[PDB]
Amino acid sequence: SLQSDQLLEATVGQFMIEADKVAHVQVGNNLEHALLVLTKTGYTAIPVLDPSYRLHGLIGTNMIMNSIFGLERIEFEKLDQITVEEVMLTDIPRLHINDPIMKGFGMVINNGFVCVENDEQVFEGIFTRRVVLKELNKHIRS
Amino acid sequence: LEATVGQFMIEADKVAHVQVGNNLEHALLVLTKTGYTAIPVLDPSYRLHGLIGTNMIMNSIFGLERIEFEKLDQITVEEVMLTDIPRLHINDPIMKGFGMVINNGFVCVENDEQVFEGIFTRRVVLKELNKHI
Repeated sequence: SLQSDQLLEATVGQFMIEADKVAHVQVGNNLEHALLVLTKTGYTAIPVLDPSYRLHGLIGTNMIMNSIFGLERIEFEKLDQITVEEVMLTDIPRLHINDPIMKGFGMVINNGFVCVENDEQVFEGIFTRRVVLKELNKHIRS
Repeated sequence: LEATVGQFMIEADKVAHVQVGNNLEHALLVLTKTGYTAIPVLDPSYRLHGLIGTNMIMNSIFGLERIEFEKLDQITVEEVMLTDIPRLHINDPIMKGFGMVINNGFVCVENDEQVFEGIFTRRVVLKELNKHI
């Protein structure tokens, strides 16, 4: 939809995957629910929102397993005792729909995907390494 | 550009791996402690046999209203690992590796003996594409 000479002036929002196509979980859900959504959907991490649909963090299976790998056994009972808010990653920089695409491009170096929000922290979608690679590979060819 | 995969791959001795014959609980533990979502499975000859991944393991123990963690140390990685994986050579052009990491977090590099040499990752490609543009 965009030619090569338009790519570098686009915004993050024009290439993000929209929120209604991304499974998410809630800060108050337990880890078993998060693990089921991660396993069923097959994502490396999943957005964590509050009830107002606002973005709080990211949770992945490695975070969940780290909290239940116990001394002598896997303590699976803790999946029903710990909430995603206690385990999620919160130290991700925030990315906005109107931010220039290069800001997204730099952020996905260290982060597999970044959740995108608007100016009220409402979750709008995700910006991924694959999105960047898929679009860049199209334009390096041309 | 004119660069090769080998010039930017992460060398094999820097990459976490497990062995054929190891059980899924050990694989899951290595994946968890290292933060990887998939890691190579090697044999005693350092040859690449496949990739074992966190979602692969979880899906194999998705049981009746519960996750069957007790099965993990009784199932070996070779029963669950992905063997239909792309592979690169050290002299492959970087644009060839670029194309292969669109749909793969990383791609393993190996020589003609299938000896594992390293991995070519999305992160390294993006880090270099940052400077090219």
